[PDB]
Amino acid sequence: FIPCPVDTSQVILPPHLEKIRDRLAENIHELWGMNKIELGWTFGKIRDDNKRQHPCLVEFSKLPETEKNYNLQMSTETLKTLLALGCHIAHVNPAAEEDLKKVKLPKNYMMSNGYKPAPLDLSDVKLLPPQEILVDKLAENAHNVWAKDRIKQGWTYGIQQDLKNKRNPRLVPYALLDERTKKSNRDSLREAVRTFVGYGYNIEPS
Repeated sequence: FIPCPVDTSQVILPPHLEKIRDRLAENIHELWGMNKIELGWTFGKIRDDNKRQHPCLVEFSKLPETEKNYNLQMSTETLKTLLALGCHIAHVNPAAEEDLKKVKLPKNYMMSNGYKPAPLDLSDVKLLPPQEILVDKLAENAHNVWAKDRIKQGWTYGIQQDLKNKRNPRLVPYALLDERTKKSNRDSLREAVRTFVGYGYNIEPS
């Protein structure tokens, strides 16, 4: 009895948002790597879950084509969702990108491949109240997107136990979701909106 997500099928990403979509996908990967490393994950030729090695702890260009199409897609779907909800996105700050800097991480983050994540320094960016509302909307809708896929793939609500045989206790309406599970992907969609403001774009609600 989970809601339906918003329709982004007939939404075409306007070519003036192609660049910023590539920026978000780049930073999404940088944030992913930093978080993995801070959980102790190292690089390995192949991913071992006991050894905490992963092949994707690598520079973005060298990322396999399968993953880049998943990074760019999730970023493209974020933008497509913003358009469908009634938001208007415009570039209002050519100057602002020049004021953008990547964080310099210490040496312990660098791996054997020589890759060191360099995420954007978005601490100075502070969101506006209606923008912070918009981050909740994208979070709730990303959930309905995710739940729609898993249900189509044959997943059901399972009790608090999580079962590989296609049962997940997170398959509940969003209002019923645990507050701890909300923050994980809500903090990830909050940095995405900061990237837009950071590159000088303005996300105006409806």
